[PDB]
Amino acid sequence: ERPTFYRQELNKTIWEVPERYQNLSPVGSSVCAAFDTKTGLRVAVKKLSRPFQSIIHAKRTYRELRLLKHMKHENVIGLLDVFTPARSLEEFNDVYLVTHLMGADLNNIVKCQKLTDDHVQFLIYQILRGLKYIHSADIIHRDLKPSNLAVNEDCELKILDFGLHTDDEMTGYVATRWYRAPEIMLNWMHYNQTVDIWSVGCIMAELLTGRTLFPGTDHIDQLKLILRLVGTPGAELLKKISSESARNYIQSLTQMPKMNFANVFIGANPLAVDLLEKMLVLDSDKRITAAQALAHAYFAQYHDPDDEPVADPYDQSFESRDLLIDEWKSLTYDEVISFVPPP
Ligand SMILES: C[C@H](CS(C)(=O)=O)Nc1ncc2cc(Oc3ccc(F)cc3F)c(=O)n(C)c2n1
Repeated sequence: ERPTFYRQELNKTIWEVPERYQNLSPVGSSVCAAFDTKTGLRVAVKKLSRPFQSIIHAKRTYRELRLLKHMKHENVIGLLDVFTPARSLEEFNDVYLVTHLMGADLNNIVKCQKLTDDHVQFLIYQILRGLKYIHSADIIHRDLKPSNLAVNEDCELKILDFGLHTDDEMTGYVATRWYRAPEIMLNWMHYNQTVDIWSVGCIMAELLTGRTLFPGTDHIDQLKLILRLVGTPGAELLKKISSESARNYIQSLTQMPKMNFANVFIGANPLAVDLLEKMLVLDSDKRITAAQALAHAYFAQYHDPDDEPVADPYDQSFESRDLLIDEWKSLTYDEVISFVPPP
């Protein structure tokens, strides 16, 4: 049955959460840290802003809830709890999500400086293990980056924000665009799962060197940095770019050959370099997958084929379905009500 709910103003809104959650303190984007007296765990509790203000919001709310309920994996943010203080569907208008409070994002550990090769192995291994599970369910993260990768004190890693930016926040000299596969940055085509492997490659590079790999001052500048490294596209890839405007623009660019990665990442483990060359491939059909990357020699100390699970089938037929706000709300309510907390 329904626990007692208390109220509290925190992020300029009043948070009505069950009594078990105490010592709520804001931590950013809205999310609060709290202590779960019921489990003894420190938790992150997320309140969604106007979940059913439009069709899009209602759908996105349902999407998020659906994604987090499905995901059960060490390297993927999992749901400890979801609640609403509403007793009926008629009163339903607030959704709260609960997970582990994580110590630090990847940005905070990197801190301009380099990391040891063993550290980089463990961290990239965990992202890839997470990604393989996510991808096995035909879910793409689409926005992998250091601030989306959260870590504990033993350097155990979870992926956040999978499967879920405006026009201006993607503009200029911003970490929001630096990890984006050029196909999706420039809308070249219907994009596949390997957009995420491009992001891993960006992240891995930064971990080895302590520096951003493609720190573009804008979309076009970032593209130039990318083609400098990996070379301009050949005939086969140009055909695959569906946007004619985009195809025509690349075809304006002076041809450049792929660089020597050994000479770019001086001093780095040659297995790292090799792996990097397979991730940072312009044509997305030819990029290495998370499954294949996990069997690469670079991870020989961590790789265990029987300890790298795939996800249960994910039904996302809802994605191409047009419902009314009320209908999205009703679906979301059923998912809240039916949730079963993990052991
Ligand atoms: C990396 C931060 C460091 S700290 C303690 O300084 O804030 N730790 C952390 N730990 C957990 C989260 C969880 C989130 O979103 C959630 C995602 C799912 C959920 F069920 C609940 C959530 F709060 C979410 O956006 N962020 C930014 C989180 N951040």
